[PDB]
Amino acid sequence: TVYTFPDEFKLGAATASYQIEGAWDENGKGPNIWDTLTHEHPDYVVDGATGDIADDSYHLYKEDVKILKELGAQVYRFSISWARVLPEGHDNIVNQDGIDYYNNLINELLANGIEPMVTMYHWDLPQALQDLGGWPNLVLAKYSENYARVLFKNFGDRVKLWLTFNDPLTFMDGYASEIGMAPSINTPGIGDYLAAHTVIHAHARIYHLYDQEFRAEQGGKVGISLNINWCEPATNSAEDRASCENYQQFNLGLYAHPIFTEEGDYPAVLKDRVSRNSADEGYTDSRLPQFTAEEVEYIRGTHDFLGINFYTALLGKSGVEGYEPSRYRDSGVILTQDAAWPISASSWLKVVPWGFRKELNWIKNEYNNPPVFITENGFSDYGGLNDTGRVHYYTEHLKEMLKAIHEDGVNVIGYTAWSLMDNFEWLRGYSEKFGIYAVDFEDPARPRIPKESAKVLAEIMNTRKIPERFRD
Ligand SMILES: OC[C@H]1O[C@@H](OCCN2CCN(CCCN3c4ccccc4C=Cc4ccccc43)CC2)[C@H](O)[C@@H](O)[C@@H]1O
Ligand SMILES: C1=Cc2ccccc2Nc2ccccc21
Ligand SMILES: [Cl-]
Ligand SMILES: [Cl-]
Ligand code: NA
Repeated sequence: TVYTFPDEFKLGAATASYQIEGAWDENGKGPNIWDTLTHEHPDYVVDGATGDIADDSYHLYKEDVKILKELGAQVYRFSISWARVLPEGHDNIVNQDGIDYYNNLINELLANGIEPMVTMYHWDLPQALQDLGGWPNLVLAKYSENYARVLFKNFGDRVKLWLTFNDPLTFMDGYASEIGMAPSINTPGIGDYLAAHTVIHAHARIYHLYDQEFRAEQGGKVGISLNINWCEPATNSAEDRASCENYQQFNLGLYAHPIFTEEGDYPAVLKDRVSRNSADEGYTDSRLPQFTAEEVEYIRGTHDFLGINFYTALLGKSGVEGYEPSRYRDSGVILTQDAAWPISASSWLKVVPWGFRKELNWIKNEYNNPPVFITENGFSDYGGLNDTGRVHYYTEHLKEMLKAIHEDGVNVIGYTAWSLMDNFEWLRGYSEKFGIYAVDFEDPARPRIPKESAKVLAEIMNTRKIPERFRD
């Protein structure tokens, strides 16, 4: 039983637009902040790589569907490129080519028995909106509503699973470093919090829009995908446990407390630590923006499920470190990783499968067991088809998730592996491989070929259980 997926549980794979599509300026698509980063700052990216072509999924989407069908995916999670649909960011111009592309992909999926799950925003802000300041500028919340209206109107007759945002915890960091994630702006501890505030407002507007203009007719579900690492106390002390709770609240709670709790608002520890630090540093005003009571009420409850992106764990101990100002410093935890944990091709990603179970329990207890869809989980190597590390990563994480479901009563409702194929890995370019299908980026045809992990995942999806040879 503990090794069998619940009957209604949905299994599949995931991608993101800038990581796979290419066709960056084709057929009316406008420029986004990743076009800007990779074109103007190739020194920020391994090998000076760009997403100009990537997997060429703009042209090769039928090949993506073919491999999803081979895999036996029930659901395909992909994102829509805002600037492909609204090249100016604002909703004055709708690019028919973009509408046609996503309709073509959606229709191809449905014709092959695969359910689309659509992420509205996976990091590729139109440059015209970044030029207003991007996410720190609250005017983007209304622009995001207008973008979502276009998506619901055009695609919502066939798409019933939506994520507003993918991982704002990471993309807010684009406002916390001059050399980091797009748009690579150095306002740590100030502009990143403003970005979060706008994103939360935007999410809430999109959810209310769906309620008001679309839900009765379309009958779908709207969530948000949040990334979170497990944070294990470095020692069993109360003080180290406190630091791990700080981590959860500063990383997951930042977004989930306003939306998924009955109280709403930011977590108290976030408000209080930033208020105190801001006062101590001489600011008249806290660096953390505030919600009014009306806004707290508007934002809370804006969810039909919680998307979780889970990759790894950290150790947390009591203390403070980091630059002043920064969210890491504000969070009041000292973070490390255990040298004993298996490594990957990514410095940040260690293999800690039991952390996944711990995290799912933390979520269950904090948010009253919301339906959880695992929207990303995966592993990096530098290449190769005999990807035993990736196979072990998946089988262990799926086992731990299944224990969370069956032994712990966590309401996990689906899982999409990250990623369907090797793709443009942001600042890491093509140097880190997260796919279950390999892609030859030196071959203009970009063939997708299955790794051992794709074969094992196909076996899991077909049999609906963990094969015996991978059990404890
Ligand atoms: O990357 C795979 C997938 O990630 C996913 O983000 C979700 C996963 N992202 C979240 C953002 N994350 C940043 C991690 C910070 N990182 C460092 C920060 C600053 C300096 C140096 C560092 C080096 C090592 C570190 C060690 C310990 C902690 C943090 C470290 C990369 C993984 C994403 O949604 C997919 O699009 C993507 O393909
Ligand atoms: C991020 C900020 C830090 C600031 C100050 C002390 C320790 C830090 N932790 C880090 C270790 C390695 C890379 C980046 C880090
Ligand atoms: Cl201990
Ligand atoms: Cl066997
Ligand atoms: Na339209």
